Amino acid sequence: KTGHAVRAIGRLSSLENVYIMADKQKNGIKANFKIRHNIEDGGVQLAYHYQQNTPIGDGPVLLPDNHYLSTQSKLSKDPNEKRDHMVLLEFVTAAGITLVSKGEELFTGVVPILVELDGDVNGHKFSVSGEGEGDATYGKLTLKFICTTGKLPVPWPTLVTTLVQCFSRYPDHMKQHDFFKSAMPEGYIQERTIFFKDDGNYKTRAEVKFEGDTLVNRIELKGIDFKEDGNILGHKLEYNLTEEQIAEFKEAFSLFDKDGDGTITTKELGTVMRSLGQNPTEAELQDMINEVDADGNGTIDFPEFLTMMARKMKDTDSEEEIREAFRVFDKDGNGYISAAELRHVMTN
Ligand SMILES: [Ca+2]
Ligand SMILES: [Ca+2]
Ligand SMILES: [Ca+2]
Repeated sequence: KTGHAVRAIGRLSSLENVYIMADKQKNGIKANFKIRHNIEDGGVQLAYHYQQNTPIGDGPVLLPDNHYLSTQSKLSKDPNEKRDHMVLLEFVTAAGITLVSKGEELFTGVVPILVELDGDVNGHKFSVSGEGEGDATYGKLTLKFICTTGKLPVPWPTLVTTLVQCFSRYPDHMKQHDFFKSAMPEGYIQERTIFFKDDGNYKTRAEVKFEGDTLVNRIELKGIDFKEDGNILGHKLEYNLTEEQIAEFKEAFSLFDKDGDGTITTKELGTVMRSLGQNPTEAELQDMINEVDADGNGTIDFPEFLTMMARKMKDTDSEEEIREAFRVFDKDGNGYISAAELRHVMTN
């Protein structure tokens, strides 16, 4: 059962959020991050994102310290809709900094959203159209997307990140780091390249601005070098918790929180890893905690620990990640794990 504990450490060693830095050369920001698409019959497809945003207007913008965005997405179907479509529910929150603009005032209530995409992937063209609402106070998006060209030639999940980060909920201690809203109403250019592992890549250019009362995302997408047999063109990707597991998670939370005060410190996280033959520094342990530390108080409470495990249970890991999760039990590293190599890890 305490396999839960090993992947917790794997997750805390991973980088799963949307990382933002100021553009140190000009107004704007850069971002990079990783998406895991679950392959239908098991496996994972990874997509590496590299992102640049630049104001359209001349006025000043907020250039943030490094921090990140954290995401929850639910994709569904509308049972009374016959066109190729996607209903999306999304929560996005900023974090990563422990312990303001004009355009920010445009986001205090529910804002209507229009989304317009023209795409071309390996010569298969398509258009997508989206409408819905954004609630920045809760980092909440609700949208319906329609493929207006008939059938979509790529899986819907691969488009999500392309199809309005000015709707992120920035916590009160981080308001001065919201580049996205400060760029409004005139808005910003958002550019990405997206690299599907062992496959093609998408390139995207988007204009994000207010047109009247409406926040508009207008996008061009060109995709090349895809395999007609790969997970994208071949439509191999999945479309989208028991309180039994919540019991299994609080029990795995106790293994770290040895003094049971409801929170995990760098002190306690260090103990567990050292009993698994690792030796992380104080700076590493703070960085590990900071990746899943929603409130920025430097400790992982149980809400914060749940979110990370719900997300980790949602996503299949790659082989390079299961490899390392495997070589924690196999001490001699021979391919076959002995029931003695288990007990060592177990006791610890
Ligand atoms: Ca504790
Ligand atoms: Ca916390
Ligand atoms: Ca062995």
